[PDB]
Amino acid sequence: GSMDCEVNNGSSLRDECITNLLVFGFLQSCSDNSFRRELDALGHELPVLAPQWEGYDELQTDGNRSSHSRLGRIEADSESQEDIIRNIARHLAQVGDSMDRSIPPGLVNGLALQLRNTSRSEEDRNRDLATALEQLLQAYPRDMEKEKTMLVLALLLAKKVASHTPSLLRDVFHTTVNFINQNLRTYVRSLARNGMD
Repeated sequence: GSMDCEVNNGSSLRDECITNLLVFGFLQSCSDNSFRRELDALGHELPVLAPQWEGYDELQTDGNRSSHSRLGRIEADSESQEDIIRNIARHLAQVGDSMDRSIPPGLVNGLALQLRNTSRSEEDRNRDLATALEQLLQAYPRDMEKEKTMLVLALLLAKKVASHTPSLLRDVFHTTVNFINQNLRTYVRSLARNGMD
């Protein structure tokens, strides 16, 4: 019985390309334009190992070729998963921004002060949100799952600072994509599924 006789092949969930995507879009609308080139540089070092890249051939891939006549009439196709998760993030992330414009009593700042943490961020941040999370959650009954409330918050925290401090993007990007990948990974997939929550 069972399937453990030499044959060890079935499936493997290895599509992080989405997690990173989310944060992009998320942090993309976080402050709208006037800070694009910045994000463009982010993805310039935010790749994904993945099972492979393009070992098949060594030539080109014959892309679209020539200019790109989109006229913004191609972003409303919501056909390719990538196109969906993208439009979904910028959307939910859009609403959150409008409601964020009115940052509460000096909040983002601190988050930016906690995230900032020079190069400690990745670490200082991780233990920052993770600690700040369980902290606020420490009063909020769990039992079910912290993912949602935990991420919804912590996640928002990061993307938040980004708004106040657009010089921590990268740091923020991972903020929502890291703390999760640690264990709540499967959650981010939701970040897109719902756009925000």
